[PDB]
Amino acid sequence: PQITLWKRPLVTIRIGGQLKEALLDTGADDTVLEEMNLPGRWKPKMIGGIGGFIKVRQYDQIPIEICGHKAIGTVLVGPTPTNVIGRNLLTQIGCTLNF
Amino acid sequence: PQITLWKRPLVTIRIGGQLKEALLDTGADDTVLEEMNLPGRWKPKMIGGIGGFIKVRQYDQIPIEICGHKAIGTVLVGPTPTNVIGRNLLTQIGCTLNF
Ligand SMILES: CC(C)CN(C[C@@H](O)[C@H](Cc1ccccc1)NC(=O)O[C@H]1CO[C@H]2OCC[C@H]21)S(=O)(=O)c1ccc(N)cc1
Repeated sequence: PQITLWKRPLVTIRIGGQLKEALLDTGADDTVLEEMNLPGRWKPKMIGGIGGFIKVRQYDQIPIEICGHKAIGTVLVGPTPTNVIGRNLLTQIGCTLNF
Repeated sequence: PQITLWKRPLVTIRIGGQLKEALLDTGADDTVLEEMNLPGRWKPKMIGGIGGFIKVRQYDQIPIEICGHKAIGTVLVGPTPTNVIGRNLLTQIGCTLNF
């Protein structure tokens, strides 16, 4: 799709059979989801955003379907204000910025 | 142009007499720039992201040039780790997401 920016670029994602809304976030290097359960091993990690640093759980090789497009990659889970899809997965789905 | 997301979408902006590098950030509602002593009135605001909130000064109707494109609108100034061009100005320069 082509998505304009007069509204937040929120899209439905499917992850682990669950449907969630997430924000396409070109200013995020990483994909960060709000607290949820995911299977398998994870590693503790820390990440910084505008307001400082948080702890997250880093899960590798997770499938997410983003607006029907398939990705498999790293997903960080922790106290983000909102689910964000970052460039690690935006690149997988062929997302670009155009003007 | 088209900007892929293999690396951060950093572009050149001008505000005035200051040229700075800023992210084209679809996850940012409003543009937030690092500390600068702009002329005119402003209002205090607090904005939130990963890690919590920061305090910023909201300046309105500021002309910025982004990759040679004209924009004018709100600019929040405060101690952000990274300059971001948010949706308020991205729309003005014709920026969409495409996949
Ligand atoms: C978390 C989002 C809903 C909102 N943010 C925009 C977001 O693009 C920031 C923009 C950003 C970028 C760098 C540093 C601070 C903030 N990125 C970010 O937090 O990314 C984190 C996840 O991947 C990592 O890569 C970058 C930092 C990590 S935000 O910076 O907090 C923000 C909030 C309000 C406005 N008006 C402007 C910006």
